[PDB]
Amino acid sequence: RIFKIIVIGDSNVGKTCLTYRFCAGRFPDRTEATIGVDFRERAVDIDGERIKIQLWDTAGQERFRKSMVQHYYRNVHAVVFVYDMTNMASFHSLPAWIEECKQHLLANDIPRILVGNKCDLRSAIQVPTDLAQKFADTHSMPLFETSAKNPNDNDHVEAIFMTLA
Ligand SMILES: Nc1nc2c(ncn2[C@@H]2O[C@H](COP(=O)(O)OP(=O)(O)NP(=O)(O)O)[C@@H](O)[C@H]2O)c(=O)[nH]1
Ligand SMILES: [Mg+2]
Repeated sequence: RIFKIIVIGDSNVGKTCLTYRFCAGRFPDRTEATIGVDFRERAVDIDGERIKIQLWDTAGQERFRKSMVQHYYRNVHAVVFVYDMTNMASFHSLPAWIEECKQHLLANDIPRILVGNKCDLRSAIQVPTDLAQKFADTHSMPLFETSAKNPNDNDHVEAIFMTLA
């Protein structure tokens, strides 16, 4: 069984790093703005069932994503919205991504979660947890704060995606 999870959010929030961290088990140290359609896969076992989790690493840049959104939303099973904890603007963008999702989803059942990334940059954090939690609550989504680069030692990125499956 294929479980398609799309990862949506502003350019530079770390979507490519999160998806690569989950699928490959390590941080990608060479990344550039994602262009077009990229996805990566990982075979997992949940409760005895072998499942192929397929993470769609969407483009944040308008030029590269504009004609791709119906590919992103084709046969989607879950949605992960990402902001950068060090960039308040990326958090302010979220209502726009959430509305795009609303317009493209048919099934009212599909899980959506909110992820703040780059929590390792403690000194540079701009989005307080309480603010993000209040917003997540308003949209009936759970909130996770994590790091694609460093939080693993806090037991977080794997758990966030696994729990969706
Ligand atoms: N310190 C830190 N840097 C991170 C983390 N995640 C990503 N980065 C860095 O943030 C930058 C953007 O990462 P990237 O995954 O390419 O972003 P993106 O959301 O895929 N961008 P695009 O939408 O344009 O493809 C990179 O320089 C990457 O090294 C993180 O958890 N911690
Ligand atoms: Mg990318």
